[PDB]
Amino acid sequence: DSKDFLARLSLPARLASEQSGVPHHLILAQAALESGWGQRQILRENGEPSYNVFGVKATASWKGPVTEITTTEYENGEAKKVKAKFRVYSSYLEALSDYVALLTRNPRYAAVTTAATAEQGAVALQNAGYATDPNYARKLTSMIQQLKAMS
Ligand code: NA
Repeated sequence: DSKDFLARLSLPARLASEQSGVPHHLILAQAALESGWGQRQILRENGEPSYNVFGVKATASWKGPVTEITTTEYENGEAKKVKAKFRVYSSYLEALSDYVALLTRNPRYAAVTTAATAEQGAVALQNAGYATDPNYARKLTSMIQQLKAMS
């Protein structure tokens, strides 16, 4: 949505940035990229938001509410219905806090939480194997530049 995406996520991203040390525009850029500027929603079975902008799956460790999404595979001429549980967050703040908490709790991402710029962080992330793109930093860095042009 035409820069409303920032109006929605900018404050929670900043607060998570300040909690974790992860650069503000990095978080925002990852969200903007992995949700298509927020156009990809993961809604609960009743249409309500999950606020789960990174599409994080729900595990046994997750104690919160969840939503199940049904997709389909046409394999061996059979139509297999597969279900996937996603975390439901209270707010975009909980969503982004859940994300950076993970980052904080794993030394493989030390370089992100002490990065001086967003672009440095995007580089530290690529190293650590995030997204398993070896040219990940570049995808993200263009998005970051686009976020900064807006701020
Ligand atoms: Na944290």
